[PDB]
Amino acid sequence: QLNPGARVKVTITAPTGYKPIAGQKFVLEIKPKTGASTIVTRTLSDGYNGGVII
Amino acid sequence: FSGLEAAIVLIAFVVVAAVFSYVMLGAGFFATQKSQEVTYSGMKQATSNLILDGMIYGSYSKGGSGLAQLYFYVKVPEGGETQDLKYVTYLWTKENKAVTTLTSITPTNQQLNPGARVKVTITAPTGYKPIAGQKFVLEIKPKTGASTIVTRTLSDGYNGGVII
Amino acid sequence: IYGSYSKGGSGLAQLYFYVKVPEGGETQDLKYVTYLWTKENKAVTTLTSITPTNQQLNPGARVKVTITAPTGYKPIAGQKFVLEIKPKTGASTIVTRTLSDGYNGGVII
Repeated sequence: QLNPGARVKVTITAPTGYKPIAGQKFVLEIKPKTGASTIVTRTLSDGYNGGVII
Repeated sequence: FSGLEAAIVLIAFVVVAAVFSYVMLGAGFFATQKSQEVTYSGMKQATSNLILDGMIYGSYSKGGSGLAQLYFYVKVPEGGETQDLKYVTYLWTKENKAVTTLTSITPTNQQLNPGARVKVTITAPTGYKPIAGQKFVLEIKPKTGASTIVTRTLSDGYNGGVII
Repeated sequence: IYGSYSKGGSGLAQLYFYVKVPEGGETQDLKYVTYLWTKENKAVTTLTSITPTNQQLNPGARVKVTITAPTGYKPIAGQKFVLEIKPKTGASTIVTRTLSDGYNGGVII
């Protein structure tokens, strides 16, 4: 659980077919129970040996 | 007239409010999360720029058709974003001919970390090999970045080598 | 913006310019992009003959668009032309150029 005004490191592993590669955009919809649902779309620069997604 | 029924409605006013509230937040996060993406891409658009580094050398043949190979280093600014040459396209011209995009490049498949360089080798297509005194242009078009152009004219002279 | 040009011909014939989408942009359909054209303050005519007539661009990609100016509108050296690029659902550009009086062809500076 998260008390309000706290954070946690979420770690996602993409399923076998869905692992995105450099230059391929992915979307992640975060759906808390009883709450507004976000979405964060990113596209890996074609580049990106890893690390921060700008 | 009883407030009992007013309650029935008061639910409805609250519920549609909560639903609108619910969606507007969702509409809003997406608004924000979109507003973030364009910004990240926006900086990435400017900073992903790629650059020709230093002189443009070339191989040349008198008995051949002309300038054949062309050598120019290409780099990324130290503060730049990493690149993929696979997606960089090299447009070419010989003396106000039409354009043809250019097929045969040595680093066909490699990446550049920002603040690094590579020796690009262009071979001009059959008709477009420039000869001494004929200007050529080379537009270097990194994916997602400012596109350069380097125009040169071979001095009428030039058995080969550095293009001044 | 590059172009093919002919002295003995009427003038600038083909025109070549790459068109792209920003990396953060939305994908596009060139089938629905319309290219409006002008030769030296003539009226407008929308432009029919384009090489990529039917293809899409993923955002953060490009394509070589090839315009042929209609019979009357082929510009000649020293004559300015405008090209308005109008993607469906998006901000519409315009690129005005004037061929230097000169220009046997090639790149339009």
